[PDB]
Amino acid sequence: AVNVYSTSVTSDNLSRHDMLAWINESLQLNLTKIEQLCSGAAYCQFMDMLFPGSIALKKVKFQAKLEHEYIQNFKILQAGFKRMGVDKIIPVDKLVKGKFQDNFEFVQWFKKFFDANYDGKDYDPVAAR
Amino acid sequence: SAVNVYSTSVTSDNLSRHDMLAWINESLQLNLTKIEQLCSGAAYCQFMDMLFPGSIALKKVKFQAKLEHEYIQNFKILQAGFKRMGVDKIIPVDKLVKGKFQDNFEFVQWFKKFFDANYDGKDYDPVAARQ
Repeated sequence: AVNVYSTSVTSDNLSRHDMLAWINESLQLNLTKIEQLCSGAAYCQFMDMLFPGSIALKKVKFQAKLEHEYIQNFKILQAGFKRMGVDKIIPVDKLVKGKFQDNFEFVQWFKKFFDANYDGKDYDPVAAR
Repeated sequence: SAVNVYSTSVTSDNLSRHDMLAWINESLQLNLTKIEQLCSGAAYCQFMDMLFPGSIALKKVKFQAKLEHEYIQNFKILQAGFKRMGVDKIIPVDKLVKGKFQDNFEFVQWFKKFFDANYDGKDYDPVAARQ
């Protein structure tokens, strides 16, 4: 993977509205709040899109409702990060609590990471699920 | 009294977000970068002062508002202006002050149409007004 740091030159940050548009349009989802990224499932799917085979897709819990399930999804994501040489520590313990500030900070970074690595490949996120 | 604007009124075309910010910024001499920043209610209050001088308690508007409760105070000033001028529009204050884009964009589209139906072309110095 191409790593993204606080010192990297990136595009402007997105509003919460435009960030949710990116997630929902790219993955054919229906999130209404950034806090919902606490489940880790969308991140797992974006890793599948970026680097097919990096993520254990069959193990991701796409309808997770409980914190321990969120943690399972994030452990899948961490394993994908390790596989791809991603030098970002994921603050899993914080994210899964569903607080806006922590989740918004991480998604801003993740979108920059995504944009640095996406090759434009076609992807059917419904078919993938 | 104000000319009211409804979904059935014939109006100008809607503006893009960038064109809407340019209107607010140029007219009030502000530097907003996002539609969501209209959550503070201050720009709407000043527009009412421009449209109908004396309609708004201008001295009570919080132009440097940073916290939600101050946003609500500005919107209550606006609601009082609307009542004074016979404006029939319900302001969705709770939705606006949270900075939600869709709600703020929908409201400002209406507000610009309302403004254009009512503006008489008077001179207005928005900086001098805020001082």
